[PDB]
Amino acid sequence: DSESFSVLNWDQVSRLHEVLTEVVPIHGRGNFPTLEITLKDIVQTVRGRLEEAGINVQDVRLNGSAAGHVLVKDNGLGCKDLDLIFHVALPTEAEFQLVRDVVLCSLLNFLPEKLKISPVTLKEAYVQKLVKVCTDTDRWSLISLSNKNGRNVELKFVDSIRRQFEFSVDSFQIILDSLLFFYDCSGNPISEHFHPTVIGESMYGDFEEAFDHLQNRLIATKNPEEIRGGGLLKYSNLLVRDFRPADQEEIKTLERYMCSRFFIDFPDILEQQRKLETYLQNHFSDEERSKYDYLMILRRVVNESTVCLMGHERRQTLNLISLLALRVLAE
Ligand SMILES: [Cl-]
Repeated sequence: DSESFSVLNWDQVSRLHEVLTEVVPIHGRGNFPTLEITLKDIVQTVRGRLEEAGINVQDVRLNGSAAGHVLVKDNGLGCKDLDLIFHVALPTEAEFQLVRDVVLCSLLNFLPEKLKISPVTLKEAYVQKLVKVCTDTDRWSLISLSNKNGRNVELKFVDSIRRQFEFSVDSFQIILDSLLFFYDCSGNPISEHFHPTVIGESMYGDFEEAFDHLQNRLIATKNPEEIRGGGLLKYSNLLVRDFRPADQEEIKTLERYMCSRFFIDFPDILEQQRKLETYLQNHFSDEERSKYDYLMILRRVVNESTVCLMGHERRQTLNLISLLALRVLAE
């Protein structure tokens, strides 16, 4: 109900406007130039061309750390990743290809003025990753832009997705539809005296409770059973950023559960290595000290919250953590 929603104030709406209008460079591989895009322009292009092609855009939302930064300035979670969500129905395969073609066309809008241009070519030049699932329980397409700039622009087109786990401070989404309608129809720039009503939502459950957690830098969750192997990595990211567990005397039980879930999802040691290496690159680029501190946090949780039955997995994972941290110190 309304307990998960909240109305943004001018301070939050203003920072939302800066995030959507910030010029973000998108690195181009090869002879391709860097695209200077804004979240506002790419949303308007994608949503316009989607609805023009028969795909109704139910709503557009800002997700991730950016949504947290709009609610609380400099909360400690950073502002690298710009995550966008497009609630669109994807019944058949043709809708999935249409979503890709519209995104690649949106990149063509920012391409300045000799190169060969095509959908296959634009994907190679600017799309960092493109994952796609198409089952009865999950139907969503994700397109990420090149992150050699340092920032991660993710375009997530969700039809239906079973709820993913995140802590309170990472569960904020900002519905942009009222502000996008304002961008198209306003004759004056957005101001304190004239600005639309922007709504934020916490997928955690209670906005005020989650908002208080972000204001006091607290680690909390109400659905621990939905935690999978990645939960240990999200929890360690909050710890390295000076977020304290909001419920002491309970974190020991939660840390043990997160280590067990980590080992169940990643039994192979070579699988844990590739998961950490890609995690250290997509979260702590140009932050070698943060790479070391994150691994040392991860070592402390694994060393103190792994049961006696899994001593093999504990020693094996602790050794991998040390060798990854040693390679950071070796450079
Ligand atoms: Cl998880």
